Order: sequence, then structure tokens, then C-alpha cells
Amino acid sequence: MNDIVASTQLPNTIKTITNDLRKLGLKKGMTVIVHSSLSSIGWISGGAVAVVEALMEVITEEGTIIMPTQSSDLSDPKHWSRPPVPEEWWQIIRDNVPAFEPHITPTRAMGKVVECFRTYPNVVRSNHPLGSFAAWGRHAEEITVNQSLSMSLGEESPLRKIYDLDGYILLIGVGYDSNTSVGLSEVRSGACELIKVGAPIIENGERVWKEFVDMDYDSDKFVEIGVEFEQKGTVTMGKIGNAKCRLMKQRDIVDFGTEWFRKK
Amino acid sequence: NAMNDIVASTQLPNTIKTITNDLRKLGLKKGMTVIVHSSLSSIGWISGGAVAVVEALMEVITEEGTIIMPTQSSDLSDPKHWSRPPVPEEWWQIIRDNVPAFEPHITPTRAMGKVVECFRTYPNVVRSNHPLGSFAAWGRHAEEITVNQSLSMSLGEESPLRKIYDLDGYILLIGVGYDSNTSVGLSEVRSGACELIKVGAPIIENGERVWKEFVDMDYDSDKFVEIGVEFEQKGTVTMGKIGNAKCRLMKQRDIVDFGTEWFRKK
Ligand SMILES: CC(=O)SCCNC(=O)CCNC(=O)[C@H](O)C(C)(C)COP(=O)(O)OP(=O)(O)OC[C@H]1O[C@@H](n2cnc3c(N)ncnc32)[C@H](O)[C@@H]1OP(=O)(O)O
Ligand SMILES: CC(=O)SCCNC(=O)CCNC(=O)[C@H](O)C(C)(C)COP(=O)(O)OP(=O)(O)OC[C@H]1O[C@@H](n2cnc3c(N)ncnc32)[C@H](O)[C@@H]1OP(=O)(O)O
Ligand SMILES: [Cl-]
Ligand SMILES: [Cl-]
Repeated sequence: MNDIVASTQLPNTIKTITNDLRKLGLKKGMTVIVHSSLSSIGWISGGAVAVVEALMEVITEEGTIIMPTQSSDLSDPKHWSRPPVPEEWWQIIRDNVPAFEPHITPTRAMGKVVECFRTYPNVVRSNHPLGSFAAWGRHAEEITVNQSLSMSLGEESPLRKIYDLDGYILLIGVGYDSNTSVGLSEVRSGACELIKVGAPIIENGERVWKEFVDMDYDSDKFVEIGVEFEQKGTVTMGKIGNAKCRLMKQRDIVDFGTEWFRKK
Repeated sequence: NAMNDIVASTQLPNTIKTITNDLRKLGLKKGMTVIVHSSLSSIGWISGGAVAVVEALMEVITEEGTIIMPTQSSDLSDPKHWSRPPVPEEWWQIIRDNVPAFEPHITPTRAMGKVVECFRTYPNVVRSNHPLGSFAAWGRHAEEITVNQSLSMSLGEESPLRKIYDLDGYILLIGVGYDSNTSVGLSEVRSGACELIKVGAPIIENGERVWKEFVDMDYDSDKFVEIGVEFEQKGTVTMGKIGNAKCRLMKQRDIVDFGTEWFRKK
């Protein structure tokens, strides 16, 4: 916090952030999926809330804002790597981990900006226990509704609805390893193996541990993809405060990513 | 490596069930009024994290009891007085003109913890109207406790601390000490322990952002830990473990009355 204060000349505000966003190319009526690091911007008067109102101010109710709202805490611990756990636990976890509930389940590894956004009124969340998304504005409903359990990031997912709407991805202080849209590139190219997975859901107002199948998604290659993608000079770059940001068409990068994965 | 440590220091995973046992053996029970302060990590590894702890509390207290937690948002306060991290005066007036108004369902808390962030978003959980020192509550007296908080004297005789007092309710500390024990700020108000300062914050007055100036105590938890140590000598605090976390259950009137008397004796 001390550092963030020191590295900032004047405070970022809803107004400054809003300028920065417009200079960069965000505009009224656009569809955008947003990924962010709050600290990278520098000190902000209002933190997470300011970044959310600024996005809202620029895009407006006639535009649409989406953000990933992933809750991997709820996943089968068999496959747990980041931190791992003893096999005696596994079956206890499956039998006791609380079911997914849109309004309730916290995100993990998404950031304060996402935590703040998902609790806003009129912001709606998709129905996936592990790979949900939240959306606001004009196509909120259409984007978040009827996500399939299997293939969370596939052709029945919000990623594809953003694709069909020819929308944009915005990266604030983060690189391609956070660019969830490229998962759809994975699916479309068959980049990863399938695995049997599970999660807890409310089936008939009744907790149930549901097994189903998904890709072993891997953002390991995303950064590489992004570097080679940017050689085409189709990404807009500029600062929000101190943060290096990026604005691109989602179709652009998803299509590049599909072709890239195949070329291997 | 923290998540790693927490896992390593845990024998079997904490769950809604285990946490609920521990609460009951400690003395939490149906129909009780309780203000809860916590460190999630202190418990050890929990299947479901914050959500587990929240459900466990509801499971024990039930809709016939009441749960309260502080939902403070000091981010929104006049930067003149900022100490923890400070900011150049050139900013100060900009901050007052631009920092977003408080909104109960919107404004994140600062320094309260994941358990509070999770709690305040639960349905049926209602939050008081203060832009800096709000509280959130659930169950039988949720409404009565959180309603009509005065601007000035946030933690005073028009605050939720007092409503908890009148109800003869409890304080629960999970993995945290008396420096987190917000109730004692009533003791401060009752005893006149701190100076009064002209403060401000941004509110929605008529669907309209307004910077409001008003007056409060310069509240100081610096002495709480000392107060707590001397308080516990009377042996009226119940102690026990939730997972790995050393916990404490006491009657709020007990500690607030001791605290009022303590502060005066000086
Ligand atoms: C394959 C896939 O799809 S990947 C999943 C998609 N992922 C995403 O979209 C998330 C992408 N973002 C990231 O990965 C980021 O690196 C993060 C969020 C993980 C980490 O970024 P951070 O800035 O460290 O975290 P975050 O954005 O939550 O903001 C919190 C930090 O901002 C800082 N902060 C607090 N208040 C303020 C303020 N007023 N002004 C500026 N900074 C502040 C604090 O440092 C805080 O950290 P703390 O929680 O340790 O106090
Ligand atoms: C006088 C007054 O009015 S002041 C007091 C008002 N405030 C309060 O009552 C707050 C009381 N609590 C405190 O003071 C504590 O020190 C805190 C909350 C500030 C810090 O406690 P922590 O345990 O570090 O954090 P918190 O309670 O948010 O728990 C989240 C942490 O638990 C850990 N965690 C995450 N998942 C799990 C899990 N399944 N199991 C266990 N731990 C987990 C993580 O470290 C997380 O922190 P990070 O993810 O940011 O690294
Ligand atoms: Cl668009
Ligand atoms: Cl008195």
C-alpha cells in the first residue's frame, strides 16, 4: 500500500480512469470482457468500486461488461496441484464442500475488481460451479444464461456468446495468462485432454456432487500465443494510471489461438 | 507459501460440521445474539473457506438468533487524518471531491476479512447506514440492530453496539485478540477516552453524491489488548478451539462495562 502510494503522482479516480478508458478505445454500447489487477493502476480513490463505476460509466447499460467469476475451490481435489492435499481428504471434501450458489460463492484468483463487480445490483452470474462468468448491461442475460456443465469454456459458454457479438477483451495490468477467452481457442483446436471432473451443485434445492467432463485447460501457452499474436499489430495499448493495458477484438485472438494450437 | 502452510498445519479438514461442533462445545447456541470477529487462516484448512464459517454460524444461531459483524469502510474517510498509509495534501481535496459515495450493498469493507466480505453479501443480511463504521446483521434482530445509526458518534449510544448491549448479547473472537474487539469503542465513548474530531465521508443525499462533514471520536484500539488482558483476570471469558484457532466467548456488557470503568480509572 505504501509503495502504490509512492509510485503515484496524483490519485486515480472514477473521472481519470474514465478518460483513460475512452482514450484507449472503450466506448458506449460496446461488449467487453475485462481482466484486471487493481494495484497495477496505482493508488485509486475508491479502489475496486471506482474501477467498476468507470467501466459502467463508459460502456453504459446499452453496452455489456463481462468478467470471469471462477471458483476452483469447489473442484475435485484429485487434480489439485497449485496447493495439493492428502488422498484421505479427497472423499471428505467431495461429501462436505458447500454447493455453488451464484449470489453466495466467492471467486478465487479473480481479484477485488471481480469480487466487487459480481455483487453489484443488476449484475447477473452464470450457472457454472467452477467456470462461471458475471455480466452487466444490454446482453447480460443472453451471455450468462444456459451455460453447459461439461465444456465450461466451449461453444455453449459465455465465451462463444461474446464471440458472436463480436466483442472485445480488455486487459488492465495483466497479460495473456489471464485472458480466459483463449480457452475457447483450446476447445476449438482440441489442445488439451479431456478429464472426468466434479463439483457440488444445488439439484432440487438439494446439495449434489455432480461428475461431468471438461478439458484440462492450460494457460501455460497463452503468454506465448499473445506475444506472437501481437506481432500483427491489432492490439491497442495504453495506460490506465500506471497500468499497461490492452484492447483487442475477442474474435481476433480466439481465431489466432485456434490456428496457433493446430499448427503444433 | 501460506496456503501450503495452512494445509501442512492441519490434521483433518475443517468443515461446516466440525466448525459447528466446535462452536457448540465453546458455548454458541440457538437464539443467541453474537458479534463475531475472525481470522479465517487461524482456523486451519477449511473445506469451503469463508462460506463454511458463515453457514456454520447460521446453523448454530439460527434465524431465531442474531449474528452481527463490523463492516467498516475506512477507505472512504477524510485523508487529512490518514496515517496507516498517508497521502500528499494536493490529493486531499481531490479525494473529497471524487471518492465514491457509500452504498450498503456495494461498498467493500477494508480490514474486516473474507468472512465479513462473504457474510455481507448473503441474502437476508442487512447492513447499517454508516459510510465509515457500518455493521451487518442477520436473523431475529437484524433490522433492530442495524437501523437508524447516527452519523456522528458512529460507535455510540445510537449505534449497533448499544443495541447489542441492550440485548445482553455476546462477542465471539476467532483467532483474533482484543485489538479487533469493536465493542470496546463504546467503552471509549462512555468514558470520554478520546478527543472529538471533525471528520467527513461521502454519502448519497437525495440520489446525489455529497461530501458530508460531521464529528466523531478519534477511536483508538491501542489500549484494547491491555484492557483485555486485565479483563480476563476475572475469569469470565470462555476459551476453546475452532480448528487451530484460539477463540473467546464473552458477554458484551461484561467487557464494555469493564472497559468504561478501566478508561476512567486513568
Ligand atoms: C485461464 C484463465 O482464465 S485465468 C483466470 C482469469 N483471471 C483474471 O481475469 C484475473 C486476472 N488478474 C490477475 O491475475 C491479477 O494478477 C490478480 C488479481 C490475481 C492479482 O492482482 P493484484 O492487484 O495483486 O490483486 P487485486 O486486483 O485483487 O487488487 C487487490 C490489491 O490492490 C491493492 N489496493 C487496495 N486498495 C487500493 C486502492 N485504493 N488503489 C490501488 N490499489 C489498491 C492492494 O494491494 C490489494 O491487495 P491485498 O488484497 O493484498 O491488499
Ligand atoms: C477496534 C475495531 O473496530 S477493529 C476490528 C474490526 N475488524 C475485525 O474484527 C477483523 C478481525 N480480523 C482480523 O483482524 C484479522 O487479522 C484479518 C482478517 C485482518 C486477517 O486475517 P487473515 O486470516 O489473514 O485473513 P482473512 O480473515 O481475510 O482470511 C483470508 C485468508 O485465509 C486464507 N484462506 C483462504 N482459503 C482458505 C481455506 N479454505 N482455509 C483456510 N484458510 C484459507 C488466505 O490466506 C486468506 O488470505 P489471502 O487469500 O488474502 O492470502
Ligand atoms: Cl461491441
Ligand atoms: Cl457511564
